[PDB]
Amino acid sequence: VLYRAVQLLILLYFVWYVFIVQKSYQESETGPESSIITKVKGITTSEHKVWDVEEYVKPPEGGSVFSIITRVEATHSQTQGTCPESIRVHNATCLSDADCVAGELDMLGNGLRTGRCVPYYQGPSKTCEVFGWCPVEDGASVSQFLGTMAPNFTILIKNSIHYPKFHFSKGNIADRTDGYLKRCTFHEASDLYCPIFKLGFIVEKAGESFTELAHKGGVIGVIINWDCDLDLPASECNPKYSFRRLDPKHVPASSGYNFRFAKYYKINGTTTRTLIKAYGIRIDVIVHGQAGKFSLIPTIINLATALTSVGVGSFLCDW
Amino acid sequence: VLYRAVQLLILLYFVWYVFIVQKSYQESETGPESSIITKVKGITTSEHKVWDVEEYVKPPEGGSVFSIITRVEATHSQTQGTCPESIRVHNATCLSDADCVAGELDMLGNGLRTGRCVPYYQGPSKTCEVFGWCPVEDGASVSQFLGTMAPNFTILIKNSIHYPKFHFSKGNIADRTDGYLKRCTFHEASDLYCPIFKLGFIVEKAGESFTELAHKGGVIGVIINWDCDLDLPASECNPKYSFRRLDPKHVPASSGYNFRFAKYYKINGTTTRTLIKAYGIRIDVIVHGQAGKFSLIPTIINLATALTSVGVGSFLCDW
Amino acid sequence: VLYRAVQLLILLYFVWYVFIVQKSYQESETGPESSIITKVKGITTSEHKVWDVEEYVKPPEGGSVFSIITRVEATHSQTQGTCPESIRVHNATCLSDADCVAGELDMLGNGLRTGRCVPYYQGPSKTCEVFGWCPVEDGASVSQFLGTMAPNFTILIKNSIHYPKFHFSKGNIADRTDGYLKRCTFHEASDLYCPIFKLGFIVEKAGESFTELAHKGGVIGVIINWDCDLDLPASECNPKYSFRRLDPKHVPASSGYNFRFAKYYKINGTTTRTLIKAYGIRIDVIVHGQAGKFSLIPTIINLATALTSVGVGSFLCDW
Ligand SMILES: Nc1ncnc2c1ncn2[C@@H]1O[C@H](COP(=O)(O)OP(=O)(O)OP(=O)(O)O)[C@@H](O)[C@H]1O
Ligand SMILES: Nc1ncnc2c1ncn2[C@@H]1O[C@H](COP(=O)(O)OP(=O)(O)OP(=O)(O)O)[C@@H](O)[C@H]1O
Ligand SMILES: Nc1ncnc2c1ncn2[C@@H]1O[C@H](COP(=O)(O)OP(=O)(O)OP(=O)(O)O)[C@@H](O)[C@H]1O
Ligand SMILES: *[C@@H]1O[C@H](CO)[C@@H](O)[C@H](O)[C@H]1NC(C)=O
Ligand SMILES: *[C@@H]1O[C@H](CO)[C@@H](O)[C@H](O)[C@H]1NC(C)=O
Ligand SMILES: *[C@@H]1O[C@H](CO)[C@@H](O)[C@H](O)[C@H]1NC(C)=O
Ligand SMILES: *[C@@H]1O[C@H](CO)[C@@H](O)[C@H](O)[C@H]1NC(C)=O
Ligand SMILES: *[C@@H]1O[C@H](CO)[C@@H](O)[C@H](O)[C@H]1NC(C)=O
Ligand SMILES: *[C@@H]1O[C@H](CO)[C@@H](O)[C@H](O)[C@H]1NC(C)=O
Repeated sequence: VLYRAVQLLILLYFVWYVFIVQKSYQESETGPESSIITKVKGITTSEHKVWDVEEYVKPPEGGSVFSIITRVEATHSQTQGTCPESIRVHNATCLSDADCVAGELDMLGNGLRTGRCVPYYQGPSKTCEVFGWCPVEDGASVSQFLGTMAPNFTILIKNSIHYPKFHFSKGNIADRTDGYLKRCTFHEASDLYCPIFKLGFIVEKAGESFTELAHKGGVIGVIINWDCDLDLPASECNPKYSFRRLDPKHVPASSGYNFRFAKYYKINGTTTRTLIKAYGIRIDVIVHGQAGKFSLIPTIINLATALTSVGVGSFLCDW
Repeated sequence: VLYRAVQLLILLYFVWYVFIVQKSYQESETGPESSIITKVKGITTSEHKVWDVEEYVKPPEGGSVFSIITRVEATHSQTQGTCPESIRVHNATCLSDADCVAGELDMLGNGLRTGRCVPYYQGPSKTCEVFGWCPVEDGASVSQFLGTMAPNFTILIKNSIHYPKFHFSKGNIADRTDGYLKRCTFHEASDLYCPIFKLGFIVEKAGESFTELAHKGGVIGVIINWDCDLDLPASECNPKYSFRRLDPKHVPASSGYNFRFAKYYKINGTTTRTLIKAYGIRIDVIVHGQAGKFSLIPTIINLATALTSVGVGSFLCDW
Repeated sequence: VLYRAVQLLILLYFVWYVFIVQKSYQESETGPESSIITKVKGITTSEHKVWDVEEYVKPPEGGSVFSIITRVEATHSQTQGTCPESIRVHNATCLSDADCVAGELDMLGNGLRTGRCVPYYQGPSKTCEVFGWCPVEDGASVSQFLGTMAPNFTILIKNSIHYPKFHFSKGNIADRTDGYLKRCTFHEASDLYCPIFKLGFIVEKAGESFTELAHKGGVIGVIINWDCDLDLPASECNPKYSFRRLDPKHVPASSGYNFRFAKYYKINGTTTRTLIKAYGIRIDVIVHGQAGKFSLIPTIINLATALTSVGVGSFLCDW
């Protein structure tokens, strides 16, 4: 009697919870192979200047990680030569030539001290003279904002995962002969397979301000989750998109994202460059995937564990 | 009697299957630390032009992901200025100046509309005038094929994995004083430790056409699997190379791989650029590794589980 | 009696080892989401030349993988044209025009053979003439060492991990209003949250020589481990930094790390370039993370397994 009832209870528990909920009856491959091919579109304008994708999207190869430049501090006509050192560099400020010694090379400085003391770019102060790429950015840079139309920029993310154990492959764009991808807007439900995202949409879904992230910069992750149950039709294994900032926002020291790159020229045989400090939004496309398909081995093993505890549950009910 | 036979059967099952097949007696580290150092070699020629690795391999730092450019659509002598808008842009075509309004900036366009209507690059049509990088690519581009000798290109992939738990490190190139790496060709068996692959070989092993992948572009994965059994000599833990396309081929919208980059110049003090749209093959080197080494803890734990079910198997044989 | 003692022993074993040591009572997420924002600082000087971060740090976007150039072999004034082929290329050396045939394009060569035989850059030898980027590097390159002050370079690594299951996020820089990050030096204990590392410090902690790694090049991994116990205060989940070389050092063929990039100019309307072969140290920032937080489900399941073997341990003590 109670032995039979205990049998029924222990069985029901095992069957239902373990198999139907923990999916103990399926072999699982956590971590697929993914390809991410990103393409940004959108043009923005500064003072008498039109910026295109080639200028703000760095790197340009169209991969999982890329930065959209929203603000630049550019120093033009830089050449090897002597110029006053940045006033922000330690021991820069000087009152006479005796206050600067020749040959010091601060790692945080902008060149090799010449031993002299020259007037600063903006008087009346004076700073130690250095040899290097001149003029220095902190005395000759001009700032441009090119993120006025960045929220209207778009980012097509092409993702294709693979499960080698299960030989399953699925992408995030459907095979449609119509011009869907040319006239579609991503939606979690209606347009899940239109992976074209507005930058403003991504920023909002991450709960951030576009003014703050366009001024200081930062990193937003585009997370794609493929939680696939391969015992069901492939129409069931769809992408899940999540947008969240990956860099700190409450920490003033670690908040922001900027980098420096230069464009090199040759004017009258002399190598000149334009140094650009770029504050922008780094977009990181993170792809997570877990797939499970029914296999007889896990089934038999976990059924054996189920019968095993059924037994002990019965013998303790006696004991 | 039958209790003894049941004991023998249950034991044999546990010992053989669990330990000898599931490797329950080994602690396993899934996912090593890998370094991938790729170097492409090969020169290809266009009309009165020889292309080298620096031109087609982008990025050039020699990492796990890189693109080999097989076809380019290059627009030369681009400068900020006014030019007819691409006829492919919406609302571009115009019949009089009244049909174009000043100040509109389409994100999918190529600049800021001037309010005028000018003759197109190829008559007799007319398109709205825009300010931006001019002339636009869709009216001044010239196409070059530089993949004629890409199948003969070679890709040296240097891989070195590490298992921190097991303090095991192995690379895919052997310590040989002879000039093996200068005269060797990869083979799955005879030359497994000559990781120099022809691009045509990679493309064929992926089951793709080099004409199709040289015209549209795409992504091929070079997957290296290190399934190491560290209870055996290190000579046993070798790489396994797999080649397969990672981007869709049956989906016209998501099929292909292209990117745009530019070369910037300064002619008479004016910043001019050459815009290049590059169709190429992206090579992705994916490294998978699983290692196991015998440990006493898993051994004792799984032996305890083995004896545990031996028991229940015996008590149910009674019951 | 002995049944009671056996009960006590089996229980103590299960409780202590399994829960208190194996953490069977916690759900665990292996592998977080991490953002790495690297910024190198430091200037180095060659013969009448000051190198800055923009010149040696490639790529410059500030990511997990980047290379610091310590030595360059630069070939200047390269243009499409005819020049002697490198003597190191097979079948290059020639004694008369009949020894070179027109049209051959060696993949390991530097251009298309013209059919002629011209004097080499350094006599008295002669080599087959080729068309391509000329002059070739092996006959016109000049070597510069720019790693004299690389050990004094610094690398700020900003890391922020996330556990989506546990909704936990922590970074490696603390929220301090003082100028700590401007005056701090990393220390495993006192300054764990000052993620600014000297390159020499990284190289030493990897057990390498800076002379050897500055001459040949190589790859050093900066591994950050976040082993977090989320049942404890967040002040307990701190980073663990490990430095180790990822590329082989005992294998002459696979030892080193170099890449080629070029700077393109236009002199008198002709596209000229400077080809640079860069030997440098590739810094790879690898982030590992494992987190566990107490959950009732694993607790009940593993407690059931504990009682299960307690039983069998008891029935075998009888049997
Ligand atoms: N960032 C984007 N926003 C909106 N639409 C895009 C974006 N990137 C690409 N597309 C469109 O979606 C399709 C996929 O782009 P893809 O690069 O594969 O083809 P394409 O037509 O060669 O690209 P392009 O638009 O540069 O010519 C193309 O039709 C393209 O116009
Ligand atoms: N893509 C490739 N195909 C064939 N052989 C290669 C390739 N890349 C490198 N090698 C050869 O294999 C060895 C490894 O190249 P590595 O870059 O480590 O040394 P290297 O001699 O300095 O390279 P390089 O050939 O540019 O001088 C070198 O001898 C090089 O000639
Ligand atoms: N490699 C480095 N070595 C030492 N200090 C650094 C390094 N990189 C950045 N810092 C300092 O630590 C802080 C973090 O740098 P971050 O780029 O976030 O801000 P920043 O002040 O805009 O950088 P920058 O120093 O280029 O102006 C800044 O105060 C910066 O001066
Ligand atoms: C440079 O800085 C140090 C430390 O503050 C200071 O002692 C020294 O006097 C400074 N240099 C000169 C020439 O004043
Ligand atoms: C995109 O542009 C429209 C105007 O065409 C504007 O209303 C909208 O706010 C823009 N998107 C932003 C800024 O999020
Ligand atoms: C621009 O496109 C819209 C939508 O097709 C159309 O209504 C409008 O008339 C077009 N512009 C002009 C000036 O025709
Ligand atoms: C490589 O070149 C040879 C001729 O030297 C040619 O026969 C072969 O087909 C090429 N490889 C390709 C195109 O796969
Ligand atoms: C080119 O190399 C091959 C192989 O060594 C050799 O047989 C041939 O004679 C060489 N070319 C000439 C013209 O000598
Ligand atoms: C950094 O510079 C100091 C001198 O200012 C020198 O003593 C030290 O050795 C350098 N770091 C190196 C080379 O590791």
